[PDB]
Amino acid sequence: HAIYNVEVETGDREHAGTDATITIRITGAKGRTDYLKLDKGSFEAGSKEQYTVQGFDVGDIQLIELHSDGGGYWSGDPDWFVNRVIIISSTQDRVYSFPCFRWVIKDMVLFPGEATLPFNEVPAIVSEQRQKELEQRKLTYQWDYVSDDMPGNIKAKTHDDLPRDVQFTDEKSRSYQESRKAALVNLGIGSLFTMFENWDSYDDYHILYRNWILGGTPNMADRWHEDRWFGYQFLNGANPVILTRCDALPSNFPVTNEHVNASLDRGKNLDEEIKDGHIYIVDFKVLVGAKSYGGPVLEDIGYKVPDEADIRYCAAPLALFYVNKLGHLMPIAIQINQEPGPENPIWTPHEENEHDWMMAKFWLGVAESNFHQLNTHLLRTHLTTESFALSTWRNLASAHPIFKLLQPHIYGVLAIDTIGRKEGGIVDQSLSLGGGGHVTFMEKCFKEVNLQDYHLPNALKKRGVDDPSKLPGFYYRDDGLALWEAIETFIGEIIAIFYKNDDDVKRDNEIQSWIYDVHKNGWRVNPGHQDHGVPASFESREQLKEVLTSLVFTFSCQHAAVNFSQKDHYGFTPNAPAILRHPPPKKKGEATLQSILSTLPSKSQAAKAIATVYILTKFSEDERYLGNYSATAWEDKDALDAINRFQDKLEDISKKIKQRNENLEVPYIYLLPERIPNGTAI
Ligand SMILES: [Ca+2]
Ligand SMILES: [Ca+2]
Ligand SMILES: [Ca+2]
Ligand SMILES: [Cl-]
Ligand SMILES: [Fe+2]
Repeated sequence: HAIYNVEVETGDREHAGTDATITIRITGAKGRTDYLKLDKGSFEAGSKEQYTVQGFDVGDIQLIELHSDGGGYWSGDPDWFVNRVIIISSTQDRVYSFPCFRWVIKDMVLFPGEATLPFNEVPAIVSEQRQKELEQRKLTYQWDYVSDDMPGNIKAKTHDDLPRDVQFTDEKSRSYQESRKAALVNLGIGSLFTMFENWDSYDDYHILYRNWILGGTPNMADRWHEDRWFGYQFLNGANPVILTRCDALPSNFPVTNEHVNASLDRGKNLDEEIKDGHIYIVDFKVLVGAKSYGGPVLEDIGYKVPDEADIRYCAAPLALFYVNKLGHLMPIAIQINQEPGPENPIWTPHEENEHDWMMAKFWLGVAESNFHQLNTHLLRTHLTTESFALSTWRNLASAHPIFKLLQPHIYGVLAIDTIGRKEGGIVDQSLSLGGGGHVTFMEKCFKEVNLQDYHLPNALKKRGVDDPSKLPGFYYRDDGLALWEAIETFIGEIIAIFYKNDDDVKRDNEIQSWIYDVHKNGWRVNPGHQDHGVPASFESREQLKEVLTSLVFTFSCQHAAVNFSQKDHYGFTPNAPAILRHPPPKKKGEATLQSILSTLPSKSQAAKAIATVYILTKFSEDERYLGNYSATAWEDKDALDAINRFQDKLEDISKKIKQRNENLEVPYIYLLPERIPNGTAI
């Protein structure tokens, strides 16, 4: 016989413990034990428990199987989250270490030692069990679709229908459900306080963030009305993804030197500034044809010739910006809709009537808000990356090194996206496109999505926004690029530990199925779709790196930059309205403060926008931030060294951002590693 010393580490998360009866079967080269009882004492969350069981001597241990009887009549929560099992056999001179970091329901198979690719040499019984795991994953983790024009999501009726490995922790559930209760309370309290106010100035909106715990006053509250800070936010606000270098005006945007000359300040006219690379543009054309709430449909001309019903408007503006001699991005011209003419003219900061320029900025702001929330945030982080999270569960075995790499980063997205698909939520009460056009709009955007868009260096280059001498003070870019490189370096080092060359990439059928599943069933090239840029297979380590870097960066950094920026951005509503209530003007000279206030969001619309931001930006008490791999399943020493390097590099990037920030009038904090969750979980 053999003596086996067995130590089980239980996860610290809530409900991690069990009082199920637990047994363990040990398999090795010589045979296998029966199920042996792990009998005395409790399995509490965070516990490290020791057992000595005796049984057939299996020789060199090859795998183990844990069994839970699923508890008895009184068991509150028999599911048991196991971190690791360590075993010493009295007959083998070594320590077997079995990473888990997954929920044990009834049966769990675990292998000792380092991650392997499916073709690495292992006992046949290990290979058979790997295949059984993958077969089982394909039944639990299934595709489903909002429509032919949306990226694949997880099939699940409600959150509690998700497999436990992909549900929120009980901590995240509490964080989330508690934040909805507080939103409702803060709304009701605020509604009482402001019940009989007549809103008659921009400054009345400050009341609305005042009884909310937001992390501080939105940092644009004192400056939103200055052109300089309006422009700044196209670089450093919630939507830093659409501005591009203008190398020629669009044909439908006929801004002349005479429109903007009073704004230029380096001694050159528009044509020269265009050639000098100091002219930048955003074009919201994708918003043409959008159906806003109450029924208006956006046209190239705006809206046709139409009591207080809830009717909302949006725009498809172009706007032109100029980097002035002090390095500030200045807004210099806005055309509210696509089709130039006397009814859709060009507004500049030199309007005879100052209210007309303000109103033009609000229309540009409403376009941006609906674009940002639906395309930039929801679709391009949450919904699109969700397909890859799902594929990872379907196709990558738990012993696979790239399963182990992705685990900290895919966590959360399935949970929150399933919740969201249930939670007339908001959307609906706080966005002009709420009520159903928001789905059509994301479909519209999805048809253009390409995987190459998720490549940060390439996208910035392509936009022409990557030269700090022509476009200064772009901290999303600077911090983004430093994080991208750190992530890429680390991912490259992981790959090299397990893939020794490109044939290893080609021979790995799991990584091949992983990418193929997204290509075929995830980002489906359907009728009317552009190619989505997802490869059908992998041919090289470098290609494998690029895709994993895109993906990890997007889960963590990109989602953080466009999500957690929302308090500063939307907290003071006039800085970024997401609903407007009247149609654009058809001539100059009509705007007054009063007409402007009746166009801007109402008090409850603005309050419901703040409530949404409060929910979508609440970090949970158990959040893990970028590089914090304390709940990961790695055993390989070289992999742990790579992790060490990555963490020291993030720490260096962190200090550097802090030192940059202390010389900034408005520090840029959303891409600090300690503020970037590993994943998209809210
Ligand atoms: Ca439990
Ligand atoms: Ca004990
Ligand atoms: Ca370490
Ligand atoms: Cl490993
Ligand atoms: Fe989010």
